[PDB]
Amino acid sequence: NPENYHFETLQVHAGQTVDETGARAVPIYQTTSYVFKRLTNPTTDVVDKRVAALEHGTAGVTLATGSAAITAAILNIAQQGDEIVAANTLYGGTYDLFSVTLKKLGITTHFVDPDEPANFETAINDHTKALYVESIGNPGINLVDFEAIGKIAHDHGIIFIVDNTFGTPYLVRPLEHGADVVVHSATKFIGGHGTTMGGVIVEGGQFDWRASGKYPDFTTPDPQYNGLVFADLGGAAFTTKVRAETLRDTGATISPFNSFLLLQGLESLSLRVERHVTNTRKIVAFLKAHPKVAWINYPELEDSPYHDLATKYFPNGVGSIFTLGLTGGEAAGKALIEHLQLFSLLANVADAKSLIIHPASTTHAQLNEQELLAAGVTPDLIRISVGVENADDLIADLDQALAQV
Amino acid sequence: NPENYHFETLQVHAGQTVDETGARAVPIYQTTSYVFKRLTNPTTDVVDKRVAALEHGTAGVTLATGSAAITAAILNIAQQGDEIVAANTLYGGTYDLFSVTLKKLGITTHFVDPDEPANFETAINDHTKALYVESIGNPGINLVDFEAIGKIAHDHGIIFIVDNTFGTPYLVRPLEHGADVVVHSATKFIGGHGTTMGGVIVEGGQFDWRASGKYPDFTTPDPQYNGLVFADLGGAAFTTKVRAETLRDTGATISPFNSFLLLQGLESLSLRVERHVTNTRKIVAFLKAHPKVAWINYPELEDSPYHDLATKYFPNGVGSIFTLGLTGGEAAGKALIEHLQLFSLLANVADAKSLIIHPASTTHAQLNEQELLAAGVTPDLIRISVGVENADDLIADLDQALAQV
Amino acid sequence: NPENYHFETLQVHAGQTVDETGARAVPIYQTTSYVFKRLTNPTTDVVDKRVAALEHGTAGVTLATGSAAITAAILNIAQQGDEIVAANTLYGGTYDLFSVTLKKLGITTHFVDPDEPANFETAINDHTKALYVESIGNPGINLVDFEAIGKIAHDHGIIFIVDNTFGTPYLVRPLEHGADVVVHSATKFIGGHGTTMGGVIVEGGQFDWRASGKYPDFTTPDPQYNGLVFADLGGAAFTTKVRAETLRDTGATISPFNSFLLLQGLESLSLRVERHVTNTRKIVAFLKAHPKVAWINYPELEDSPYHDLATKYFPNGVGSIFTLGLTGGEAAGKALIEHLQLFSLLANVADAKSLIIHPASTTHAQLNEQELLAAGVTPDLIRISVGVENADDLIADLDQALAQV
Amino acid sequence: NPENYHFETLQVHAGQTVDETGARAVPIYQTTSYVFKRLTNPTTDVVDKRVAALEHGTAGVTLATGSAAITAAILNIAQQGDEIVAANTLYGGTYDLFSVTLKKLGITTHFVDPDEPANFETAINDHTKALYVESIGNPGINLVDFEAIGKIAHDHGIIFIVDNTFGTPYLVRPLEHGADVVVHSATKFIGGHGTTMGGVIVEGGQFDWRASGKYPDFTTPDPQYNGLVFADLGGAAFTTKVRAETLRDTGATISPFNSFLLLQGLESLSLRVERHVTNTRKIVAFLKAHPKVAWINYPELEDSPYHDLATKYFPNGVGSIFTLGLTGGEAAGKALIEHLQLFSLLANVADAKSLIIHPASTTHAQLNEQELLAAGVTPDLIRISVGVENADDLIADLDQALAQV
Ligand code: PRO
Ligand code: PRO
Repeated sequence: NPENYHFETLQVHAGQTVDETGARAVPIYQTTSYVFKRLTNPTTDVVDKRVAALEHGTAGVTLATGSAAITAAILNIAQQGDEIVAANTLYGGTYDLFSVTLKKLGITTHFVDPDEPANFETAINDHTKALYVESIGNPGINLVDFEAIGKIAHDHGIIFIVDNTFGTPYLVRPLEHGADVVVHSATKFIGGHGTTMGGVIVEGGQFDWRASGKYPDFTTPDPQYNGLVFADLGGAAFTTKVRAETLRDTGATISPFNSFLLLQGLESLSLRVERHVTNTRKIVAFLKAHPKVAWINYPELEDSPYHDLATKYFPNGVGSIFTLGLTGGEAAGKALIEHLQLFSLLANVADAKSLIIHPASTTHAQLNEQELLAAGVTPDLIRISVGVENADDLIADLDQALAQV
Repeated sequence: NPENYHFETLQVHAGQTVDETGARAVPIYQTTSYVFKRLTNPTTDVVDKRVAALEHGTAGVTLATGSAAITAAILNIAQQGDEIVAANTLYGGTYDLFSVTLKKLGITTHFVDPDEPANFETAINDHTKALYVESIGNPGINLVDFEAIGKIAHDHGIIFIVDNTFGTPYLVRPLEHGADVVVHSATKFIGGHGTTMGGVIVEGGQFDWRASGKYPDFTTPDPQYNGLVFADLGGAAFTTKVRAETLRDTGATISPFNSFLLLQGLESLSLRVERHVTNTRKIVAFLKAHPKVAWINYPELEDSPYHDLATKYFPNGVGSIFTLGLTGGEAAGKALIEHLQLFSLLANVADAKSLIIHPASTTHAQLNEQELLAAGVTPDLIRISVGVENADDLIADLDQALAQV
Repeated sequence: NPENYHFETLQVHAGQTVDETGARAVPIYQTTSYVFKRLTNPTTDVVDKRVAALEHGTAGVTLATGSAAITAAILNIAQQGDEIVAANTLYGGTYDLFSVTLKKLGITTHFVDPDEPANFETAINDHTKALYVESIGNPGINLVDFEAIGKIAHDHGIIFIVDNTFGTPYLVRPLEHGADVVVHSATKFIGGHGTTMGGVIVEGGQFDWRASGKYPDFTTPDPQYNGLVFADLGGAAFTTKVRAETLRDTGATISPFNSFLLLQGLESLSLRVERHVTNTRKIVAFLKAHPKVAWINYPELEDSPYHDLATKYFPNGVGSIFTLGLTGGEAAGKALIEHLQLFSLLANVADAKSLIIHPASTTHAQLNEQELLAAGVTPDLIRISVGVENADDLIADLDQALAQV
Repeated sequence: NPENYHFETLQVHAGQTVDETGARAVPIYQTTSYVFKRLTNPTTDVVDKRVAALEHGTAGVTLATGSAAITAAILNIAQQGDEIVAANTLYGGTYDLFSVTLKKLGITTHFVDPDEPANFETAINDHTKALYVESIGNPGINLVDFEAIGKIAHDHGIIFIVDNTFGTPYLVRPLEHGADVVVHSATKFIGGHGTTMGGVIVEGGQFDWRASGKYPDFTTPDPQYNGLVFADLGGAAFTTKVRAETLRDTGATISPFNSFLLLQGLESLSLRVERHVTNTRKIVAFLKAHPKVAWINYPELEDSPYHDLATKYFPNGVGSIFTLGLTGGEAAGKALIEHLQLFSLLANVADAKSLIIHPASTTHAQLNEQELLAAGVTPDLIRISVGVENADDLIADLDQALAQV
């Protein structure tokens, strides 16, 4: 950011240049190949650089989905015999990736209670290659002490990876709080409209591969690449290795059309996030005062166990996804869904449309109470993802539905 | 809007249904035909209904461009021998349409000073079929008294057409202040990112064709449509006639791809417009106080000749396009452009990126001072279209550029 | 075409160049504007040039639809008080355009029996600005003597316009047989898959505007174009005027997305048309010999009134759209449709999927018998559009359906 | 294929249904989620079913790229400690995948000479989970005895996987000749125009998982899917497991937009492949008679050792990619490229445009001659990918270039 632009200017402009035609919008390079006079796609290139700029990182790379970005970030530093230490409050898709697919390939993940950063240090051994957390947990809506976990990682010479999907770089930039790599499911807030899948890896460029000694593939001349040393790429070491290795081999590439649509959502990102957050604050204030609401999980509430972490790390708010339970338990939460007119029942989050789900009667309908709890779910649990509709319309819809339960 | 929803809910939801797949986003029906078991495209149909709902109209129809939407609106009610009374401050593209293309076809337009609504009535005769104005003039940034012009039209049994491109329905809804038809170049604020062309016509549904008697094509059964009387369609009479006649015959149809991108922009429309407006207020306040600014045309300024109209009709602000002139006149305006690094030099408006133009040295570089004046431009005139970048960055760009002129 | 490339090379390469990125595919320039340093979109520009090259023309211009292309081609040379002489066997949409929309605007069209070229001559007067035909008429599937009609137009110093939608430039190039302008509904064969609307105008560059004297708007310097004389643009005179005038004013622009899809179809154009034709020859042969078929209109049949025109102008065949009647009349035609499993019932032509329609029981169902024959339709008439499925499969579908009729 | 359609009918129709709107083309479901009343995309679903039908398989699944399709097919049946026996004449990208990314994850691949099928049996042990070949090798253009290799695989209770990218289902259907799984880079011929990446996996439904014993993950109830036994899904077992496991976890999903473009290329697939082949036959015949051509690898040549495999398995030809060497060696090859006007210099294959590359002076320019020989490349080797331009134009281009060499 040589120009010292603010967030809103970067989300509209960063990474974008004007080609020979003068086209003011980024052209969609729906091409597979380039005539020899490029390894990367000129549309996706803008996404790489823009998301990196917004996270105050040094370089980025974009993939088909959040899952593919997380997969590539782990495979970039971990192989058979290596280990990861991860928060045990992970999104279900990431937990399945860690506990099934990657485990089958010789990578062991230890899951720890992230409420105490020392739980990470306990699980580190000579095989650990990264610590892994999410900025805002799902479905616990729990926060973590980025700086304390990053210090533990760095004292042991290993990198700290944060999935910032729920936060977006507008609410928190984990690279400035101890993380070395940030990943996103751009499918959520970055795209903004429930249309387009994508994933992004951003590196921060402040991790000394050579001082660490635990990443020899970064410090050793790779004859596959004419003796290139990835650590000599500085702030592009991690993402160039992804590009040159895991992405080259396994091909979870994003379509240029999808990149185009992510660029459009990036140009309005903070405007939408601000309204997501203000809508959520109003909705949470209404629900917390409602006599039929038994509990709410939103870390910005003064009595939340995560309130101090919210004050420290989330000065613009803690996003627009939260959970709650009604005094009528599982039956009331089921009945609430049925009477809502504006909230859509589905399993996704971070649409411009408000969404709601009662996992115990839908996505987790096969599980008993103990199995539900193992997945961080209770029979009364309801998750809400607040959209950018008019907040008074959303509150009236919740108000009338609560009157039915 | 039976449930009585606010603007922001409508921009996210209006016109959109969930089909048999449950898909939460509107599919892109890139199809030319439909198996006989519909007449309209299901993607574009959402645009039709959403923009109509936002203008508090009864029905809408979408076309390839604002130019096409304006052309179809006029041809819907005017043929050889008919007349139109329009403001003489019209956008140049619309002026060329009226004074060249439609004049060749036997439609005569009278251009009157819109500052006094009585000038419209002076030009009305027995062949007049509509009055036509823009919500906010280009490049005069001039306002007009909607309700006074509408009463003149309706006292003479003719409809009032308003191009609301520069306002959007978030800043003014002309159908609530005497207009019968609103047209948009959706290319501008509705799309929001300078990627996608489209035009929209919305009707208000409160014009009595039969009582007027001046539109026999709306009141007479047509054997082409098997005895249909367009006036019997009530709030869909005007747009159905466009669909059934001018659009069917002349084919300025929008791509379903473009409609999909317009829907995306609609879902963030008020969020963007609000930021356009707050950015513009800040920039205008900074320019009003700058020693090298000689004048500024922005109707919200208390000393503007249009300030009363702004307070009457524009309670949320008067948009993000304005003009100014510098103390160094033509040469200073010519020099300012070369020194700006964030604003983009081009002839468009209403992008997410901030734009500027000094017409006398670019688009109008070939005209002498008299020819310039005939086009609404002076040698010193600069036009700015404010984007949604951070306002401090934009003000800093202007400040460092003004320092060099 | 300086290096004298053949049709198949041009459909893959013509108009396409490699930009600074080396992208081998044409990027999609989904942009509304260009930094001032442009009305021509770089994606659509390739369509312009490629279709013009395939028709052996000098310049092209692309619009939203075939209807828009036809409208602009007529408005480009005809205004109020002017006249057109057209075949009375026109596509229905074109008939409606000429007889309703353009008539309302002072352009009079006389419809003459095109079977006799002198019928065009006898309708010419001092107001006539063009002769207009289609290469293959619909629903009659009738051919016309291009060179005879073209000589007539030129002896009177007016242009000859041919709608070559049904032919494509692969089967006939009317600009080589007396036409001055060719228009296409690119929606049909050029796109090839029933997904994408567009229209194209191609000029031949062999008409002497000055020697004619009947087109002063082409030869007088125009002050709103800095004294430009359109005739001085040579083989780009007609399409530049459309671009600078009718298209500029009325805005029937094509989306860059649609242009990109038309380029894809063009790259397979002759391969698909060849198979359309061979499939149709096989199917017509089967139906002509079938005891339940009463008559078939396909001009390549030796007993057709049009066979001589087919041999002269259509050495590669006469397309894939034909009509037929069954011995069981209307009832048998409608039962045929009911029993078919592979043909799709709809009103379109030139999909990759085979299509069929019985107009008297659908698109013309509320019309008596004098009604229909005025529209070239009889109660028994069936129209088939042959796709590129396997010919044996289509014949087996026809055979099993006919067995039940 | 319940009604026994031929290839050309399937490539137009298979997998496609008409929804409630009647839309004749497949809508683009650019959506991330679906309201609960899955997440299989309805656009991509048509690709899955169409490619499976064309390969005469029972089920398919589509991924972001061919690389991702191959990755998922291997991970579907191999984990840490497992082994693959592949031909040593692999596409370079696939060699890198097996030899780098997968080897790091505990999957060992043995590479054997595929000219002798016994070489596959030699390398089989109790860790082997599949045999892997390409239908037409690169860059040797070598063929393999599908039935012989398939018998070895099944004698050992393991599956046989064939990458049919170079063949397409039009030229050979390995599932009918002993293969159990066919993968495609749909980026190449299926897309057809160098615009759109994709990969597809098709299973044949004939492999008895329970009888084999070597795939316990297919026969054991999976608690992650409520006791599902994947083998119980019959001819959907392999691809459902990919969908539910590897693709779920690692997320190399295809964009609905890319699926839409693949559908369009499928509707013309056999038409393009036929022209690719006939062009290549003409070009190879010309090159083989040319005095400056020292050697040509094309399996259909009468002196090719692969001629009998071409006759047995490729009745419609052996594709449009081949290699040759010139009498002037490396310097002559380099010069040929510089003088060609129609062939595009780049590293890809199977565009509609003809493509050419001389690896020794471009992609592998940094390798010495014995590094070259490791990759099956000689200093004189040229690879040509023949497009669908006019064959005489292409022959003329080759002739004038050779004359300067
Ligand atoms: O403003 C927005 O958020 C949308 C995103 C896609 C195009 N415009
Ligand atoms: O026919 C074809 O090959 C192309 C593929 C994309 C659209 N049409």
